[PDB]
Amino acid sequence: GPRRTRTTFTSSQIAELEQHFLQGRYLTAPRLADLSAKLALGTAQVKIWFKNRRRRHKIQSDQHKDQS
DNA sequence: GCTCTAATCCCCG
DNA sequence: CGGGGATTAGAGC
Repeated sequence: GPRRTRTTFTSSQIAELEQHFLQGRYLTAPRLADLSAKLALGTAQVKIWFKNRRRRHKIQSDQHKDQS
């Protein structure tokens, strides 16, 4: 990683990220360009957030597995 | 340095 | 090409 954490989030980036996510729950170039302009963050951080969001979701649900 | 955890390097499909 | 499993490495305490 030659220079990780070239960015640091806040509640305002999570507020954008989540509200433009709702309109396209998977990334593409257009989803990623549009969020990059609005958050005022690189297109690489948008990917890295969508990825981190799925991991946080499915981690917390696996810790709450059930059975029948 | 431990801790927080978003970011990093290889794989899945 | 992004999801993403498992681990690395910078921001904060």
